[PDB]
Amino acid sequence: KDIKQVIEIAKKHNLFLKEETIQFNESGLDFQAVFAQDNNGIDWVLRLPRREDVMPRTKVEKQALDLVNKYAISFQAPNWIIYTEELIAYKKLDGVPAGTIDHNIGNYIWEIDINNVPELFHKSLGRVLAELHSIPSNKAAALDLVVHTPEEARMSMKQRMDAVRAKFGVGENLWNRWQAWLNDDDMWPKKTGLIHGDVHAGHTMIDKDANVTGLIDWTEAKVTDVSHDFIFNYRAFGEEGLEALILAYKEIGGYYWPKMKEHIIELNAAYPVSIAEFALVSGIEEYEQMAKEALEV
Ligand SMILES: CO[C@@H]1[C@@H](O[C@@H]2O[C@H](C)[C@@H](O[C@H]3C[C@@](C)(O)[C@@H](OC(=O)CC(C)C)[C@H](C)O3)[C@H](N(C)C)[C@H]2OP(=O)(O)O)[C@@H](CCO)C[C@@H](C)[C@@H](O)C/C=C/CC[C@@H](C)OC(=O)C[C@H]1OC(C)=O
Ligand SMILES: Nc1nc2c(ncn2[C@@H]2O[C@H](COP(=O)(O)OP(=O)(O)O)[C@@H](O)[C@H]2O)c(=O)[nH]1
Ligand SMILES: [Ca+2]
Ligand SMILES: [Mg+2]
Repeated sequence: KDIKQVIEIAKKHNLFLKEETIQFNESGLDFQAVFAQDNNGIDWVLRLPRREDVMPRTKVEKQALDLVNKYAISFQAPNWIIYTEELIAYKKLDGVPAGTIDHNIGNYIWEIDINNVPELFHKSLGRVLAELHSIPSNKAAALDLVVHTPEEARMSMKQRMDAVRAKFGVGENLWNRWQAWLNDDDMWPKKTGLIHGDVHAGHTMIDKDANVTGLIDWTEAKVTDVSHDFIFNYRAFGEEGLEALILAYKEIGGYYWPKMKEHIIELNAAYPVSIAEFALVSGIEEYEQMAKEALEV
């Protein structure tokens, strides 16, 4: 039934699949992901829409993907060869995700040892992020991404914090920590860049040597503080993993400043802002309680 639907929607877009290879991913509030080979044996990823207004809701994301596909050489991103209101499809990237969330345990199934991360993982991620963050988004004729100057990125965080406080409240010590960070001029970066915005193991494609070769799921891409793309490395691999990533990024020519590590640690402490915003917009009860606990109220 579902399989038959996939074949027909693909046919309508001139995509012809080996039926025996069709596999459905879990879930889908926005899109159902489906994996399948075409008749030449090439692996594809299909996204079946579950909501209206597909094109307007993907416009910005496609702009980001277009930038990456135009400028990047050391990593892949989805290239939506089929892009319509009825189907988005791209050839599957090389490699495997460094970890994939399994919801029946509430954590990743990892492809690397988090207690002994290969050095090449941090080195290659630093290369990839440095390349990404230096893409010249200004050379596009139209850009509807959110774009922040360094000053605007700081003001954005300040305003987002106030809005969360107004809605949920924030614990007193946590709020004071946030304000001390906002107020420390020396902490803040003097350059912004095109970011992925949701870098974590499930979106990070690696080869057999744990060299990063691609990134998927670009819905959170924008031009802002680059520091967001370092957060997961810290959260998963601790200060050592954060330092290793910063070192690689610096040494290949990424923008570095003396308080970069400290700033990223403070941004991590501001993660409750993000979970609170997601709880609000999504309406999902589980994230509402997670938000309240994270905000220390
Ligand atoms: C992929 O991240 C997951 C989480 O899963 C994500 O929980 C987010 C809150 C969702 O959302 C994301 C993106 C975002 C854009 O929605 C963002 O929202 C915003 O910034 C604001 C918005 C208005 C633009 C929000 C804060 O985080 C993601 N889903 C629903 C999209 C969802 O991944 P999943 O689907 O793959 O499961 C987590 C639940 C919620 O924390 C999975 C769960 C099984 C949990 O038991 C497992 C926890 C593992 C801990 C170890 C650590 C190294 O691992 C991570 O650090 C990854 C982890 O993150 C966190 C902070 O622990
Ligand atoms: N190996 C691999 N997995 C992919 C690829 N594209 C999507 N996936 C898998 O499909 C899942 C969902 O795709 P994603 O673009 O993140 O969509 P989401 O469900 O909206 O978050 C990912 O978490 C990956 O496990 C790809 O190119 N390669
Ligand atoms: Ca997404
Ligand atoms: Mg995803």
